[PDB]
Amino acid sequence: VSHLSPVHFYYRTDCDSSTTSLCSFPVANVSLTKGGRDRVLMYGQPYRVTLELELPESPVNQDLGMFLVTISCYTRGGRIISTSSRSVMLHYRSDLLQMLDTLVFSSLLLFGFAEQKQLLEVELYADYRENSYVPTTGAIIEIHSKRIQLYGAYLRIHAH
Amino acid sequence: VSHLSPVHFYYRTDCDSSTTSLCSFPVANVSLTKGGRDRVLMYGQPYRVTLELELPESPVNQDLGMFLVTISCYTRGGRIISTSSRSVMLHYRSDLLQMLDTLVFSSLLLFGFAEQKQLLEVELYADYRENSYVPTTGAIIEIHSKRIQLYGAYLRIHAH
Amino acid sequence: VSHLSPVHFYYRTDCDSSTTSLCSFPVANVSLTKGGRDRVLMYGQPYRVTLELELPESPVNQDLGMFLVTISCYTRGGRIISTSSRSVMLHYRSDLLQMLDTLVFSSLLLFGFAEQKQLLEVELYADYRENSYVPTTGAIIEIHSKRIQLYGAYLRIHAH
Amino acid sequence: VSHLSPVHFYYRTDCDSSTTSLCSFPVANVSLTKGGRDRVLMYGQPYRVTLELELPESPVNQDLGMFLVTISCYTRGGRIISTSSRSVMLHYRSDLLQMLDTLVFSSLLLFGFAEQKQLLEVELYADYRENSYVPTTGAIIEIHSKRIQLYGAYLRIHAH
Amino acid sequence: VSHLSPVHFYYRTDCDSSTTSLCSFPVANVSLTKGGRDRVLMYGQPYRVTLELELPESPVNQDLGMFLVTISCYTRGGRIISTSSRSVMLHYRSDLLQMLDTLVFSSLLLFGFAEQKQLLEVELYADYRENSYVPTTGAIIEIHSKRIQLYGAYLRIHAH
Amino acid sequence: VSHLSPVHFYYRTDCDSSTTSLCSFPVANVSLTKGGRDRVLMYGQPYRVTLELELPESPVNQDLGMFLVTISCYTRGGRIISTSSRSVMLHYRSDLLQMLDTLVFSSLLLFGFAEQKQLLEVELYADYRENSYVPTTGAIIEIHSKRIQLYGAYLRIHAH
Amino acid sequence: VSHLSPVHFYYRTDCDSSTTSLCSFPVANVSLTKGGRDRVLMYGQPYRVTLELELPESPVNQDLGMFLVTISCYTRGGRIISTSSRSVMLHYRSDLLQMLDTLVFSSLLLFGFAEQKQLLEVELYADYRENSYVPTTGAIIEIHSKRIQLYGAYLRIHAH
Amino acid sequence: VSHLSPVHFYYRTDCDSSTTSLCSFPVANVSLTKGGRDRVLMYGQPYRVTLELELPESPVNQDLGMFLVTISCYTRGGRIISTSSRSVMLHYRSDLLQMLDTLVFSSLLLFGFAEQKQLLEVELYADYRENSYVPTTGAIIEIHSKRIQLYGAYLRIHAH
Amino acid sequence: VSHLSPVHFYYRTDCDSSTTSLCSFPVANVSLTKGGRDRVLMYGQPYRVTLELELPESPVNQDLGMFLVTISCYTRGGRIISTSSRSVMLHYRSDLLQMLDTLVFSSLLLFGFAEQKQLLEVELYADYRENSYVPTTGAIIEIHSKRIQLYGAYLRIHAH
Amino acid sequence: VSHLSPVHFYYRTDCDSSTTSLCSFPVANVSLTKGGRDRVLMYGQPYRVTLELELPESPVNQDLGMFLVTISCYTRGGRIISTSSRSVMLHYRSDLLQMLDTLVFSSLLLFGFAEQKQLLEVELYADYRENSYVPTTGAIIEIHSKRIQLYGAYLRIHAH
Amino acid sequence: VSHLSPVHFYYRTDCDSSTTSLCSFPVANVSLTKGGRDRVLMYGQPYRVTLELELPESPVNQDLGMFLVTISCYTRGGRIISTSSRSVMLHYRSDLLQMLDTLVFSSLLLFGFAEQKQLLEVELYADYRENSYVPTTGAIIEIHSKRIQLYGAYLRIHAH
Ligand SMILES: *[C@@H]1O[C@H](CO)[C@@H](O[C@@H]2O[C@H](CO)[C@@H](O)[C@H](O)[C@H]2NC(C)=O)[C@H](O)[C@H]1NC(C)=O
Ligand SMILES: *[C@@H]1O[C@H](CO)[C@@H](O[C@@H]2O[C@H](CO)[C@@H](O)[C@H](O)[C@H]2NC(C)=O)[C@H](O)[C@H]1NC(C)=O
Ligand SMILES: *[C@@H]1O[C@H](CO)[C@@H](O[C@@H]2O[C@H](CO)[C@@H](O)[C@H](O)[C@H]2NC(C)=O)[C@H](O)[C@H]1NC(C)=O
Ligand SMILES: *[C@@H]1O[C@H](CO)[C@@H](O[C@@H]2O[C@H](CO)[C@@H](O)[C@H](O)[C@H]2NC(C)=O)[C@H](O)[C@H]1NC(C)=O
Ligand SMILES: *[C@@H]1O[C@H](CO)[C@@H](O[C@@H]2O[C@H](CO)[C@@H](O)[C@H](O)[C@H]2NC(C)=O)[C@H](O)[C@H]1NC(C)=O
Ligand SMILES: *[C@@H]1O[C@H](CO)[C@@H](O[C@@H]2O[C@H](CO)[C@@H](O)[C@H](O)[C@H]2NC(C)=O)[C@H](O)[C@H]1NC(C)=O
Ligand SMILES: *[C@@H]1O[C@H](CO)[C@@H](O[C@@H]2O[C@H](CO)[C@@H](O)[C@H](O)[C@H]2NC(C)=O)[C@H](O)[C@H]1NC(C)=O
Ligand SMILES: *[C@@H]1O[C@H](CO)[C@@H](O[C@@H]2O[C@H](CO)[C@@H](O)[C@H](O)[C@H]2NC(C)=O)[C@H](O)[C@H]1NC(C)=O
Ligand SMILES: *[C@@H]1O[C@H](CO)[C@@H](O[C@@H]2O[C@H](CO)[C@@H](O)[C@H](O)[C@H]2NC(C)=O)[C@H](O)[C@H]1NC(C)=O
Ligand SMILES: *[C@@H]1O[C@H](CO)[C@@H](O[C@@H]2O[C@H](CO)[C@@H](O)[C@H](O)[C@H]2NC(C)=O)[C@H](O)[C@H]1NC(C)=O
Repeated sequence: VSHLSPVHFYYRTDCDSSTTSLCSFPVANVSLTKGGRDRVLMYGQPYRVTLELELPESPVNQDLGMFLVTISCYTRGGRIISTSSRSVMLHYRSDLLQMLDTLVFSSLLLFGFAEQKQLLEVELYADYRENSYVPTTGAIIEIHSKRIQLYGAYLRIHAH
Repeated sequence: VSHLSPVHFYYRTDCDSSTTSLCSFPVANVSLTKGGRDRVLMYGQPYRVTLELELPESPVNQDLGMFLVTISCYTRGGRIISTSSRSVMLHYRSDLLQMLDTLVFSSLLLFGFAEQKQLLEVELYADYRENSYVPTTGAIIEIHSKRIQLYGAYLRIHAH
Repeated sequence: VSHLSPVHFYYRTDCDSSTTSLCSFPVANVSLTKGGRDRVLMYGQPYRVTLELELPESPVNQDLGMFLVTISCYTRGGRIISTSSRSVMLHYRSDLLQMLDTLVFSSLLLFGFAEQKQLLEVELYADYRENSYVPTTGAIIEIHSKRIQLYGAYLRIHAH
Repeated sequence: VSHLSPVHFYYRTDCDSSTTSLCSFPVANVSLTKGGRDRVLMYGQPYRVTLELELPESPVNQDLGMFLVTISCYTRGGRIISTSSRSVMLHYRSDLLQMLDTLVFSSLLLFGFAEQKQLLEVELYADYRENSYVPTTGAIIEIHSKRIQLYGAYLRIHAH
Repeated sequence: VSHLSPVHFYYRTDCDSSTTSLCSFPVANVSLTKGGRDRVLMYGQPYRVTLELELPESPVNQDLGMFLVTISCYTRGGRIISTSSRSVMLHYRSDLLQMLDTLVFSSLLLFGFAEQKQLLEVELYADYRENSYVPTTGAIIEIHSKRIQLYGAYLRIHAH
Repeated sequence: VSHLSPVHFYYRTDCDSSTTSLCSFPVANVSLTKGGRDRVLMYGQPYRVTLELELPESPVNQDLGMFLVTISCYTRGGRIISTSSRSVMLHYRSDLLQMLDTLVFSSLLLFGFAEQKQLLEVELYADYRENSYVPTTGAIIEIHSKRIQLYGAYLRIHAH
Repeated sequence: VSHLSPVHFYYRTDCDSSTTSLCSFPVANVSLTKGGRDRVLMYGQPYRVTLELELPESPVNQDLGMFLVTISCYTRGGRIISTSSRSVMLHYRSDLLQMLDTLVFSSLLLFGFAEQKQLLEVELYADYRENSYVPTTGAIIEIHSKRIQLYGAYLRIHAH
Repeated sequence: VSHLSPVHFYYRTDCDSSTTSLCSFPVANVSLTKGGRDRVLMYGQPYRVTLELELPESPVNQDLGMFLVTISCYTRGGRIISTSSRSVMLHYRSDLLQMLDTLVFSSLLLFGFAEQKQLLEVELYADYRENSYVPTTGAIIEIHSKRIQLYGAYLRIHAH
Repeated sequence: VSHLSPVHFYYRTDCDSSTTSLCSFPVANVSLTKGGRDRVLMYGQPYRVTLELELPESPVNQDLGMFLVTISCYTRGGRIISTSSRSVMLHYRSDLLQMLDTLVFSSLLLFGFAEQKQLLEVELYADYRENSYVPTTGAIIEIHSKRIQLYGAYLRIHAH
Repeated sequence: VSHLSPVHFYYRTDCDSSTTSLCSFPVANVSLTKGGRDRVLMYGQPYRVTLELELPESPVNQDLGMFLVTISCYTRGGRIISTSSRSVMLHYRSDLLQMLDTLVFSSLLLFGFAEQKQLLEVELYADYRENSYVPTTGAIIEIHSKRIQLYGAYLRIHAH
Repeated sequence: VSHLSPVHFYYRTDCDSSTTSLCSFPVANVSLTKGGRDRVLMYGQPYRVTLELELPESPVNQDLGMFLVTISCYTRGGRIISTSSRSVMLHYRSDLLQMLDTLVFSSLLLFGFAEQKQLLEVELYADYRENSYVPTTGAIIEIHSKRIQLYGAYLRIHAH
């Protein structure tokens, strides 16, 4: 099986008034290993995490070329065990094809069904292991772009 | 059951004349635990608060990418017991689809029925508890964007 | 029953020539408790005041995002007894829907019937009381925006 | 009955060449209590003055948001007895409705009948009295906007 | 009966080259009490002078909002006996109505009949008297706007 | 009878290169009292001079609002006997009416007949006399605008 | 009879590179009294010279408002006997009439016949005499505008 | 046979907020010679590596003219054995042909099939050898353009 | 008879890079009196030289208003015998007539026949003589405009 | 026979971020005389090398007027034996003809066949010889333009 | 007979990055008198060289007004024997005629036949001789414009 867990971002906005950009890089503590012993296995069949990220097709969202989502797993304390990084790219469409998309699919979009989202999927620990039997408590995921608009984020951990 | 309570914002505007933006971050004391003992339970079935927020599709409102709504529960005095934060995103639509929306639904919008609102819903204490039996008097909710246009706000506290 | 009373604004304009904005915040002494003893009751059924405010759909009027209307009740002298504040928002419409509004309703608007007004209503003492039996003489209502265009204002005090 | 009296404005224009604006605030001595004893009564049925003001729909006239017309009644010498103030607003119309107005009513406007005026009416001593039996000689009415275009002005004093 | 008399303006233009404006305020000595004793009567039926002024609808002429025409009557020497002042306003029309005016009335305007003039009429001594039996020789009429285009001017003195 | 006489202007152009304007005010000595005794009479029936001036409808010519044509009659030497001044105005037409004028009258204008001139006529010694029997030799006529385009000028002296 | 003589202009262009304008005023020695005694008569029937000048309707040529062509007759040496001056004006046409001119007359202009010239004619010694019997050798004609485009020039001397 | 291996880029973004460009050159450690002895052969049939690179037709992506992808093979430690370099060019199309491409292929692109990618292929060790029998552990591939948008990258090693 | 001779221009271009203009005035030694005694006659029937100049209707070529072509005949050494000067003007056409010219004559211009040239002809020694019997070797012709585009030039010497 | 050999360019890009241009001139070592004795002959039938260069019709590529491709043959060491240079020009087309090209050939271009390339061919050793019997190892070819977009390059050496 | 010989230009481009212009004047050594005695004759029938130059109709090519191609023949060493110079002009066409040219001839231009070239021909030694019997080795031809786009150049030497 494979249980997900929601990701909730935050960022400070201590600084002054901007135009549209944020003030810092959006980080997120995700949490895992809840009160029951149902977590990443001791030496299980190896894991394939994917950060199922969500994006709308804003014009602003469209401009940003690439942004790398990193990760770091912590164990007990401020104790990193493994890091990674994956660049990712918002999946491009032309302008004429967006006009034909919002004109052909005008029957679905005007009634709630399958709204204009473009949900990504970026795997970043293909064949993950948990060595030396120190338990992985959670992760600190972090995207490095001050100008990004995203609804929410899921984190699939998955077996094989 | 689940009773709501209205949220009334305020902000200072002590400063000089702006273009369209506000002068500070819109905060709000909500109030709870009224004269009858009908409040957040002692150790009840756990709570799921949602801040049902209201937004119109202004152009100005549309530009702002993300804004994080925070919360802080106070007990007796200036005594925080729990905080949180959720980023949230105004739900995007394209311009051609807005033209088709205000052209197809021209029979409903010109007669009061289901006007151009885009009411959000952002849960921020999924499975809330009230530990150590100090009573929660109310909350101080606060959105961190000086440029935001919103009608009103409800605060569902809800059981399971 | 429920008697209203008209509100007449004023503001100084001592300063130099502006473009369109005013010179100070529009305040207004409303007056109550006239020569007969027909005023806010001693311990009556509690009151629900609404400041029925009037606005035209100017472009200028449309730009302003939010503005908070405050209130302060005075008793005898410069003696405040209760204050409040409510932010309020001019009720948004798109531009294409305004073109369809002034095109579909061209039979009513060209003959005086139901002209292009957008009268607000903002309650600000839902369940008002008059405690310690000091009489409320009137109110000082005040909107905090130097750039606002409004015809007039009524003040419903209402029973239950 | 109710007799009116015409109002004739003046203002100095001592200053240099402007673009379109005036040089000072348009004041006007109106005059009353003529050679026969037909004036504001001693203790009559109380009065309701209205300053029936006249305005054309210039673009320039349209921009100005609000302007407060004041008043001051003088008795014998430079002796004020009563003052007031009323803000007033030029009654708004959209641009598309002005095009439909000057297109639908093209049969009346091209032959003199009911030309493009927008005559206001602003009451400013609803239930006026004349106390202590010092006679009111006239009034000094005054509008506080250097940029205003108006044909003429009548001053209804009216009984009940 | 009522005899008129033509008014001939002048102004200095001593100053340097302007764009379109004049150099000073257009004044005019009108003259009266010619070689026969046919002038303003000793104690006649009282007079109502009107300065029938002439204006074309030039764009430059159209911009100017208000201008006050004054007057001063002289007796024998530089001896004023009476002054006045009346603001006056060029009678407004919209642009679409000017297009319909020069399109509908294309049969009259292209053959000399009733050309595009907009002759004003501004009364400024309604019920004029000539007291103390010092004879009024003439008048010095004067309009206070450096940017005005006008053909000519008549001065009706009229009986009752 | 009434004999005319042509007027020939001149002006210096000593100064540097301009855009379109002239360098000084266009003056003109006209001449009269030729070798035969046929001139302004001794005490004749009084005269009415008109300076029949000629103007084309150039855009540059059209902008100029008013210009005053003066006059001065000289007798023997540099000896003025009488002066005057008349403001005058180029007779206005709109742009749409000029398009209809050059479109409707396209049969006359393309073959020489009645070309696009706008000849003025400005009387400036209505009931002229020649007192003290010093003979009037001629006149010095002069228009005060550095930016004016005119073909020629006739000077009617006329009897009654 | 009446013999003409061609006029050939020249001007220095010593100065630096301009945009379109010339460098000095175009002067021209014309020459007369050739090897046979056929010149301006001793006391002949008086002469009427006209400088038949030639102009194309270039836009640059069209802008220039007025320009005065002068003249000076020389006798033997640098010895002026008579001068004059005539202002002259390029004969105006509108733009719509130029479009109709080059559209209606498209059959003549595309085959050489009567090309787009606008030849002037300006008389400048109407009733010329040759007094004191000093012979007039020729003339120095001169137009005072640095920005003028002209093909050629004839000089009619003519009898009566 | 021929096994591929995925390439994952990274780059620092330590620097401040840019417009669209990156902060450094995108490098990538690829890895090879896994836990089984299936790697580049000792003296095998020689190899032909191709870096199958992926690009979308973004306007930003389209501007960049050429960019050289380099390579360096490392053995054991920071020990380069072989380098290369190949310039490469995004395969050009005109704008009218892109409009015809997204109009003709509108049936395939609106349903997921064969989306607007332009996957390159650039061979850079045509006839590769592994001399002196020091094993090649992996490669450090690197493209030298700070402004490039690319999804992913495969690295074919291939036999003959 | 009348023999021509080709003219070959030159000019230095020593100076730096310009936009379109040349660097000096285009001069040309033409040559005459070849090895046979066939040149300008001793006292022949007098000559009429014309410099048949060639011009294309380039926009740049079209702007230049006038340019004077001079001449100087040399005899033996640097020995001028006669000079002249003629201003000349490129023969004007309007823009609408150029569109009708290149549209009506589209059958001739697209096949080589009578291409868009505008060959001038400017006579500059009408009735030329060769006095004192010093032989004229050739001429130095010279046009004074740094911005001129011309193909070639012929020089007709012609008898009568 | 005639064997070709591929050319692989490189250039440094050490410098900072440009707009579109490169950082240095694109040079290339080509290599020849491989492990078998099949190279440029001792005294063979003479050679005709052509550098078959490849170019796309970018707008950017189109602007560059001329660029000279040079060459230098090296023998053993840094030892040049022969150099050359040929300017070359991208083969021009108009814009309307490019629109007709990508519209008429829309059946071939949308399916891979004969894509929008413009492959040049520039011979630069027509009748090449290899004198003094020092062997030519290869060549260093080099194009001198920092702003050029090219896919690849072949180098035909060819016999006769 | 008449043999030609190809001309190969070169120019330095040592200087920095330009926009489109070159860095120096394009010179070219042409070469003649090859290994067989077939060159310019001793005293042959005289020669007529033409430099058949090649030009495309770029917009850039079109702007340049005139450019002079020079020549210099060298004999043995740096020893000039004869020089010349001819200005030349790119043969003008209008823009509307270029649109009709690339529209009418769309059948020839889209298939390779007679592409958009405008090959010049400029003779520069009409009746060339080779005096004093020093042999002419070749020529150094040179065009003086830094902004010129040309494919190639032939040099006809021709007999009579
Ligand atoms: C993000 O990670 C965790 C989970 O939210 C938190 O870190 C805590 O750090 C202390 C440090 O001594 C340790 O007890 C644990 O690592 C965490 N606490 C608990 C109770 O698990 C914190 O929210 C964030 N940490 C950082 C470093 O940002
Ligand atoms: C928002 O929260 C409450 C409710 O409106 C108010 O805070 C009061 O703070 C005093 C401090 O001693 C305490 O008595 C209670 O916490 C509150 N008073 C009552 C009567 O409950 C106040 O309006 C706001 N407080 C802050 C800190 O902003
Ligand atoms: C607005 O409120 C009242 C009503 O118009 C006025 O205030 C007066 O203040 C004096 C101060 O001593 C007191 O007698 C009463 O409070 C008011 N007077 C009366 C007769 O009721 C005044 O107009 C305004 N006051 C302020 C403070 O702005
Ligand atoms: C406006 O009001 C009146 C009426 O026009 C005038 O004021 C006069 O002031 C003197 C001062 O002593 C008094 O006699 C009366 O108040 C007025 N005169 C008469 C004859 O009634 C004057 O025109 C204006 N006054 C001011 C102050 O502006
Ligand atoms: C314009 O007026 C006259 C006519 O052209 C000229 O003035 C002359 O002035 C002298 C001065 O003594 C007098 O003899 C006459 O007034 C005029 N001369 C003759 C012969 O009549 C002159 O052209 C101009 N005068 C001025 C002052 O501008
Ligand atoms: C223009 O006028 C004449 C004719 O072209 C020339 O002037 C000569 O001036 C000398 C001066 O002593 C006199 O002999 C004659 O007036 C003229 N010469 C002859 C032979 O007639 C000259 O070309 C020009 N003069 C000026 C002053 O510009
Ligand atoms: C990229 O290459 C390798 C593989 O990711 C890593 O380099 C390591 O460098 C150390 C240096 O002593 C050596 O042990 C090996 O070369 C590599 N380590 C292992 C375990 O193989 C590193 O990630 C990157 N190296 C550089 C220089 O960027
Ligand atoms: C233009 O004119 C001639 C012909 O091309 C040349 O001038 C030579 O000048 C010398 C000076 O002593 C004289 O022998 C002759 O006038 C000319 N030479 C011959 C052989 O005729 C020269 O090309 C040019 N001259 C100038 C002054 O520009
Ligand atoms: C380009 O040319 C060659 C071939 O790639 C290389 O030059 C080497 O230079 C050394 C110098 O002593 C000599 O051994 C040979 O000329 C070349 N080496 C071999 C093994 O042939 C080098 O790549 C480049 N050279 C230059 C000068 O850029
Ligand atoms: C252009 O002309 C020739 C041919 O290409 C070359 O000039 C050489 O100059 C030397 C100088 O002593 C002489 O031997 C000959 O004039 C030429 N050499 C040979 C072998 O003929 C050179 O290429 C160029 N010369 C100049 C001056 O640019």
